[PDB]
Amino acid sequence: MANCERTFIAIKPDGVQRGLVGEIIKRFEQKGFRLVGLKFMQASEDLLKEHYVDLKDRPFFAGLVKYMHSGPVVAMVWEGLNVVKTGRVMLGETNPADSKPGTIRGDFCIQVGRNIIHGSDSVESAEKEIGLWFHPEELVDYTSCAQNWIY
Amino acid sequence: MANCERTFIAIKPDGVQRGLVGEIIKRFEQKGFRLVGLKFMQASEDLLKEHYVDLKDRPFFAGLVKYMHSGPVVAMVWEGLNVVKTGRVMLGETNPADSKPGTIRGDFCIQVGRNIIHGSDSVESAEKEIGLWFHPEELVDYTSCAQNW
Amino acid sequence: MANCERTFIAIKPDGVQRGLVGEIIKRFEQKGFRLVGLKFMQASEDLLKEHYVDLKDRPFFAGLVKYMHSGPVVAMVWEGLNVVKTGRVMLGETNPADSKPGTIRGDFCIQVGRNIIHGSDSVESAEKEIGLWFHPEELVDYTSCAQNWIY
Amino acid sequence: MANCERTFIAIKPDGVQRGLVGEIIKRFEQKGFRLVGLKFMQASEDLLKEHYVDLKDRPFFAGLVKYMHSGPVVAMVWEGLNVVKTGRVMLGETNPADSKPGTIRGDFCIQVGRNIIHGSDSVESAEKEIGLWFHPEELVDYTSCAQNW
Amino acid sequence: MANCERTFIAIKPDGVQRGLVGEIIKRFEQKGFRLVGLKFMQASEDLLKEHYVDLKDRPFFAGLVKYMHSGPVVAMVWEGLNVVKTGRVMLGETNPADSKPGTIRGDFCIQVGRNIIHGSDSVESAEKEIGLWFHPEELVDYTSCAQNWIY
Amino acid sequence: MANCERTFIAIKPDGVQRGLVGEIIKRFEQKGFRLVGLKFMQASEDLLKEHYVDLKDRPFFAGLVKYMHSGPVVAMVWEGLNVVKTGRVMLGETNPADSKPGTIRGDFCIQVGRNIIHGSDSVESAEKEIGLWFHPEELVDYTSCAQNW
Repeated sequence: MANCERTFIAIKPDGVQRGLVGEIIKRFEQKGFRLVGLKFMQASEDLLKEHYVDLKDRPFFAGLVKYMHSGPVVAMVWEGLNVVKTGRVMLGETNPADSKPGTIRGDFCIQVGRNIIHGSDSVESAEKEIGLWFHPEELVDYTSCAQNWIY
Repeated sequence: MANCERTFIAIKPDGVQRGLVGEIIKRFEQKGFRLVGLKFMQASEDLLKEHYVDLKDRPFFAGLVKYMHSGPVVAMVWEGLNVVKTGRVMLGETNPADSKPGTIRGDFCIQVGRNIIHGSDSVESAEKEIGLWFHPEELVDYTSCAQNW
Repeated sequence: MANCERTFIAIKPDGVQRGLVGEIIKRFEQKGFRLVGLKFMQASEDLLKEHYVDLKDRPFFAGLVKYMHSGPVVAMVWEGLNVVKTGRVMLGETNPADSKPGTIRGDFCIQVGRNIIHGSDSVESAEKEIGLWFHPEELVDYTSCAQNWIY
Repeated sequence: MANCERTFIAIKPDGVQRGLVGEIIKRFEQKGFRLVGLKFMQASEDLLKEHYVDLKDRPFFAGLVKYMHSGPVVAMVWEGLNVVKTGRVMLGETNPADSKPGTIRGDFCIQVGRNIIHGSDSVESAEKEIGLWFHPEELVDYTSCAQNW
Repeated sequence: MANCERTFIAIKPDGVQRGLVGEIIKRFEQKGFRLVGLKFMQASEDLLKEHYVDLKDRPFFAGLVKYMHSGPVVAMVWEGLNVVKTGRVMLGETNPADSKPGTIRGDFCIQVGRNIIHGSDSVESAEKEIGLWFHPEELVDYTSCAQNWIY
Repeated sequence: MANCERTFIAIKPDGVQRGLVGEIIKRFEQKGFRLVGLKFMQASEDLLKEHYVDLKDRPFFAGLVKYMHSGPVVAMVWEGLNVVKTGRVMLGETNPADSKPGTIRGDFCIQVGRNIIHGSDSVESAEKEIGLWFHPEELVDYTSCAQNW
């Protein structure tokens, strides 16, 4: 079903450092989304280079990979109706001056470069990102959506 | 240092089910403890059996394994000074009738059998539980404590 | 006065089931609105049929009445300046994909059909709905607005 | 079953006045207890008198009725296992100087006389209070406990 | 730096009376702004007259000064990137019917005249207002921004 | 009246640092206590020395002054009935291992030395601390208690 849609959400090293892991997870929880993947990791540069490949050229890339490599990240896969579209809305617009109070970036980050959180911008982008961060065994299902989430 | 003590907290299937994961995590972060391991898994019978092996002959064993296997759980290693003893106080005492408001069990569970959460009861149980539930490459430490451990 | 305006808010069976009654009431409370009616009820089909009469024809009607009949609802009357207009804003837009973080539907529901909450869309609609759900004795006043709330 | 025990909680006029209704409700929901009765009323003298009838000869009787009548209150029946005993712990002990942070009185009231909230002290007081404050058609049960009661 | 920008925020007597001081401060805190001034005061009429000088003529002025004089105010100076622009956003639009859920006025005030909170609308206006409410000694710095905040 | 008792709470540099000021304030407001003094300052050595003068010969004196001076703190006078005794309960006992979840230390500090917060331990310490940290024109009272004090 469409209610088997999945999105990738990462909490970057400053989100963790500022003790926001509980608060962020809790927001998805009370929305009514289902957790299907959760993992705490030190991301390899390889992974980060691949993740940020579309920007492998721009000047900021090096320091950006460095930031993400610099601390633990929380990797998450959340499941539910329009979870990609709604998920971006819950995060707020990427720019931390356009982010409205009540969204995550809205209530919580100021710095545009070294922010708190990432979200998939499309269903395609999510599948790509879930592939990259998660092995298929680390995705637990029990929502009988696993048999529908094929592409 | 003594500030490198680690303890293991599990959120049992009901806790995940009831949507209490973030809340539970929030309490530990805001107390000041360091997250050094966090995963979402379906516990295997082989793991659950090894984990509860001191109870393997009690009559409720099979059903307790069946409970813990029945849904995904969240496993966690937290770090800090007296994090084991302190973590036991934050959950509240094992029996959710003796549990006090302000603790996790106090605020959140009613049933004694299927309850919300588990925490290590000793540094030794912690070492054992931790190694049982996490491969050592799964741990993430940056706190310059990893060496001490 | 205009500050004797009243609106009807219902928490539907899933709002109750998901343990959101405290959180929803508390939002009106801290806004500075006054509670003048609160009641926990199993709605009769008659009541629900009358409530949803404008849609007594559309296909979804039957299952919609069924949902509302299927569990306890919390009925509320809140009082205060522009409480109808502001009340809809606090709920968010009815569609759970347009609902912004920080509103009730925003933070809390995903499913468009079986949602969490209802609010009056007009002062007329409120009077109609308050009539329907509440007996005049179940409206407690102590805000000296009872003598002004005549239409 | 024992999981069909009901208890009565009232939020006295100050509690409503101070905007604490939702918060108070939130604590019971999140503990896991079932709401099976909830109304907003002006308590009558005739009801308040019958309710506090064990105190009808103490010197403060009249004024205590006058307090409870002076503003609308929120009445509630909650359901669950040990909900009476457990509900007493969540409010904190009757005297708001012995009350502990994390309990409702602890977090919210200062004055001993006019305080925030009332809870039943026994299954018997609960049955009595409940029937006194609610007609039985006012209760809403779906939890397949209604029969047990 | 631009990250030494400062804004003035006042909590008016009703914000205090309604016990909202913790909640308001906490919102700036979790945003990631730095407190550089905080003071609890009974404002002189002189101060208030000067503050509200641009409206020293309009009819509402007298009662408006009276309100602000009528109770304790909390005066605050917060520091950080775009703290003036972001600060207004965190407050919500000044009119309490346009204020969106999730902002401070949004979640918390209804009355347009006697509201909860004030925020600077510009960097100029902030400097003016900080001058007026704060002596330079009451501004504590420890963010090494004091040496940059010159105009 | 007895409802005019004042007590002094300081938030030490770590508390401000960790972003806990609002939260801490929220607890006192929501309990019902009146804010009658609130400032954000760098404490001087001369003040900190006078404040901790009963400890001036212990070996940790110098370093404790250095801690309290190392960053800005938030000073507060709160008003109400038993606000000193009650305020001590809300913080939790001085040693953050005996502290209970639901109290401020319980929920928020781990380290015993550098901790989050201070509260007066007696009406007399309160009077002394208050006058030490606040000039009397800095206090704001409207509660018709100012006279009583």
